Amino acid sequence: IEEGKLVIWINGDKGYNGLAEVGKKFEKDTGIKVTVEHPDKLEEKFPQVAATGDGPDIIFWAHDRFGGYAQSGLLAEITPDKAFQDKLYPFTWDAVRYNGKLIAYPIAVEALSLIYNKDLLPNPPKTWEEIPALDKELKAKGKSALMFNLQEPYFTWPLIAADGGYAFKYENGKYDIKDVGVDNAGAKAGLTFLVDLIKNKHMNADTDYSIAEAAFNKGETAMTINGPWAWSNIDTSKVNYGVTVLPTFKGQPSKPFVGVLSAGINAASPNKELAKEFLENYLLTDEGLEAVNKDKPLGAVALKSYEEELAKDPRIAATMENAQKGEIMPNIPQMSAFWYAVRTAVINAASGRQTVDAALAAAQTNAAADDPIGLFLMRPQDGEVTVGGSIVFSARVAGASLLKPPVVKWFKGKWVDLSSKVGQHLQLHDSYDRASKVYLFELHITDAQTTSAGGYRCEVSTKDKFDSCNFNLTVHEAIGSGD
Ligand SMILES: OC[C@H]1O[C@H](O[C@H]2[C@H](O)[C@@H](O)[C@@H](O[C@H]3[C@H](O)[C@@H](O)[C@@H](O)O[C@@H]3CO)O[C@@H]2CO)[C@H](O)[C@@H](O)[C@@H]1O
Repeated sequence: IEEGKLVIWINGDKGYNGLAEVGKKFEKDTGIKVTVEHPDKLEEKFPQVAATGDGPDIIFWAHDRFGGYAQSGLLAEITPDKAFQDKLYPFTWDAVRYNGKLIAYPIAVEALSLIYNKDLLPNPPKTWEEIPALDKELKAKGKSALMFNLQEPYFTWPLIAADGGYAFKYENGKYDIKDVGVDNAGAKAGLTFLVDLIKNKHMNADTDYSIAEAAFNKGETAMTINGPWAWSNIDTSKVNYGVTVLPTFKGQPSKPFVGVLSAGINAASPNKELAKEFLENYLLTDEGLEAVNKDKPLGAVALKSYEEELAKDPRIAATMENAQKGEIMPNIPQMSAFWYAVRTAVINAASGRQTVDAALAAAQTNAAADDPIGLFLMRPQDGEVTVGGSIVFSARVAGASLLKPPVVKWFKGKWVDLSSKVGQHLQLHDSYDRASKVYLFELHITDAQTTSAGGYRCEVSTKDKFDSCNFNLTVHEAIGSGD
């Protein structure tokens, strides 16, 4: 009763209200309603929901996540005409290329900068090493020098990488997925410096994104480390801030990762054409990007015409100076393993639960680890459902032999093979996508009952290999059934 609908997911720190404004212009022109959501952990949830119908038509994230999604067949291939391709910077298209395919529309280039309060700190430090002394000075005055998010490795990486840390080695035109730079002398020096800041009480291991933002925006701390999306909240506050180059460490620049905010289209969306129309004709226009940017700044936008108009913004200039000193994020599937490993290391080293050496050595091994067997690309995860509701569990498997596909069997408990229970309340659905060479296997549980709850198993086999995983279903009583 709208003409149609598009569902968009974007992270909660981005300009979702501006994006909804572009959506309202789309609706008015087109009759198609646009809903912009920003669920928690959307980037982890997307693979599970992509092909169920609870998936978004469009997903926004930095480009690093998208190679993994593409390996799993989750993203529609983008094949633009030259006319449109030429409107965006080739650099931004490069970020969304995976094994010869464009897998998203690039939106904007982001990097972290040093953001400082000019009334507490007219001249911000040039080196990380000066920060302890600055903080002693500010503490005597009831403030602190620096607060930033210590829970996400994105924010600590620039210091870790400064003297020699790296994610994956790049050479002869490709990333070496096995060659990781997490436990070298450089990374250890950077993480040790961070840990010592915390030991010396210049920072607190528990500081997260909200805490640091509140502290900076209320004038409690002289500096923070953040990206373009944060500037508009600071504008609302009383703070006179600058945006500048990150401090050096051991004489070397901090090396922030460069992220390209990108918009991928769900391969399972029935609305791919509408999604492209929205993205090309509404969002990636001067007027569209202005709406989003005015909500939460995007950085250096991919659209040449508008990037040129904003380039005079000194905040954007500083963003790009930091970006030039840093490294572009890889988009390889292994980046997930890298990020999870480094997150663990920083949190454990910062809190004192592990030594820096132990944290980084473990993270080095974990970031490079492979799936031993190499069948599952995506495993079904624990689920919850209300009594009478429906739930879909999914597995994705990498195809290999053309002649002998992988075969999946689903079980409840030790031995009940669910193909023997297909009926009114259970379905099994298989498909293959030759574009991605990915097999999708689904188990559908409908009219869920208390008895449906418990442990299940998904077994995948080929002529010579086998793997299996377990997952749990929790069945909740409906609200209003009691009392
Ligand atoms: O820490 C665990 C975490 O690792 C992974 O997230 C990384 C992102 O994929 C990556 O893009 C980057 O995220 C930052 C955005 O680019 C930026 O625009 C912004 O919103 O801040 C984000 C950092 O909070 O960095 C992280 C790691 O910090 C992964 O894909 C997640 O599932 C995950 O929970």
